[PDB]
Amino acid sequence: WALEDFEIGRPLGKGKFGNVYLAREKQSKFILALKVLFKAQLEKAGVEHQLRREVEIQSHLRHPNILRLYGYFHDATRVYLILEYAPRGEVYKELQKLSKFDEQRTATYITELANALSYCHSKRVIHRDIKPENLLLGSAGELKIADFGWSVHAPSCGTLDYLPPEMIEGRMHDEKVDLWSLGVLCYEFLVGKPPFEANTYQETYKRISRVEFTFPDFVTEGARDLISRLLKHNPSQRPMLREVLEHPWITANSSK
Ligand SMILES: O=C(O)c1ccc(Nc2ncc3c(n2)-c2ccc(Cl)cc2C(c2c(F)cccc2F)=NC3)cc1
Repeated sequence: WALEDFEIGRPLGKGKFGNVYLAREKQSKFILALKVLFKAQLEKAGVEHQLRREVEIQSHLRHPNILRLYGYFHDATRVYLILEYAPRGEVYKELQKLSKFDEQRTATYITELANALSYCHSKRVIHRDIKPENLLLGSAGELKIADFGWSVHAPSCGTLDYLPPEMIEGRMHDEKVDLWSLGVLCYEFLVGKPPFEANTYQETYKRISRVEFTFPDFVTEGARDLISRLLKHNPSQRPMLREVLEHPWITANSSK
């Protein structure tokens, strides 16, 4: 695999630590997304074990709702990451443009996530980094999990918003950590922003540690219940996916 097997299209993103361009595999005209990385910024951060370890995990996962990593290859000074391309764009931007999502749209995204996660929780992998900007949209408008920068094996410093008390209180945690994010996320899908939002890192900790959230009046009781069930402080109180997938509100509003 050489960078000359591909035809770079329009840029879709920037980082940290390279760029993501549209691209067409020359011989098969196969459309995809290609992530670039400079070995320079790589060792300058030393996170090379992660890249190898993250690419490691993602490369061995199969799900309609999990963005696929076909392959990769490095050259003179670059690292190349051959990724599945998501036509409809990023869920984050969408939320930005619409402000929030009606119950039907929210309820379905959750159902798709629940499966993708139910799946990960059986391959013994925990995402832990579920957040809008980690979600993209398939051409059919369906949800796709994109990043694995953290996702680890278990039972086992950035944005504190989607992390549960255990993660934050440096405590011992497991697969139920993702069920807390699903709650937070659900809330954001419906409210327009996270439950434990704060102008300061410090005070978010407090809001999250003490599980302090309230709903806007417009939030329906069907939702409030689910979210509340999902945002239980004690990881054991956190329901299990099946139950989530089979919650009244979920069923009464989902497409799947
Ligand atoms: O603006 C539009 O109209 C638009 C934007 C994007 C798409 N599609 C798309 N499909 C697949 C990927 C990406 N984007 C993508 C794009 C940019 C960047 Cl900075 C990262 C990635 C990723 C990614 C990743 F590796 C880690 C974490 C998150 C990721 F999102 N990986 C594949 C369609 C339309």
